Amino acid sequence: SAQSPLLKEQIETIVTGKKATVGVAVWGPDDLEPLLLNPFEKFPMQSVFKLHLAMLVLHQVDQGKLDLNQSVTVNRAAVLQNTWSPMMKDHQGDEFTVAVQQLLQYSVSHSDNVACDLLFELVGGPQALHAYIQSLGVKEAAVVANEAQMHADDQVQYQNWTSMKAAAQVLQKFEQKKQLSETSQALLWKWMVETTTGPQRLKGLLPAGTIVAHKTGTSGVRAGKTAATNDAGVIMLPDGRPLLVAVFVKDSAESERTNEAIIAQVAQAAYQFELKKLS
Ligand SMILES: *C(=O)N1C[C@H](NOS(=O)(=O)O)CC[C@H]1C(N)=O
Repeated sequence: SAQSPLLKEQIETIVTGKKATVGVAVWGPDDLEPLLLNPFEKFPMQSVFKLHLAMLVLHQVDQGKLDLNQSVTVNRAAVLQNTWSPMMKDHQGDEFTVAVQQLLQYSVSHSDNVACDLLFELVGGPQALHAYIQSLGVKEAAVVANEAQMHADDQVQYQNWTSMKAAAQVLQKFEQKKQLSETSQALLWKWMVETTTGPQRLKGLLPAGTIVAHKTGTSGVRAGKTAATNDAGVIMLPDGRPLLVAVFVKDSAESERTNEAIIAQVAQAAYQFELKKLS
């Protein structure tokens, strides 16, 4: 039993009248196709594309071009300034090197902007990641900018975009374990499960302790609007099977609490739809 009528209707009451454009992808483990909402919109990804980036970094690790214990120079003055980076507060000193593995964990789990931009340097920039996304057979998405360019120009975020179909496909290609070695896959799943970002988004209305591998993303506000409040992830159902849910709240005039509640409510509806199929 795939996407069926009261699921699409619960989603209907969650977004109708909200001053935002809400992208939705729901792919339960018995669905041939994802349920999509606003499938024709281009949703700015913000931090969500650190998942795509990590998959490319770990695929180049799997191909030997890089190594997880390979060191990278982090210079406090050289890197992207005045930005979100737990790495530049965790580590003291004017210059230090960290392993690619810690760059990955910082970018994926802590959504770190400096670590993310250093991984862009090692793989060949946004154009490397744009080619990789296409190489997975995902067409309706684009990546042209890094974190530094997005911080420099707030309109540039709209060109690092994905469609809801493309959001489902990357979540599926991550979840299905076929794009990466077993060691690389297992690190990415760990980083996506162990994040403490966005607790009120996909995890917000799920029972405590529900395993959710997910990547958040959020823009800043401008003139009382938030261009993007996103969360994309894999919910582990009680039988161990995956439920893929992505929600992208675009150009919202609602409060942050409402934007996250929208994400949470969709994830809950998809979740409870799957729970009644079992015990
Ligand atoms: C990611 O979108 N960002 C990095 C950082 N983490 O926020 S997140 O949990 O929504 O991913 C702060 C905001 C944002 C950015 N400006 O880069």
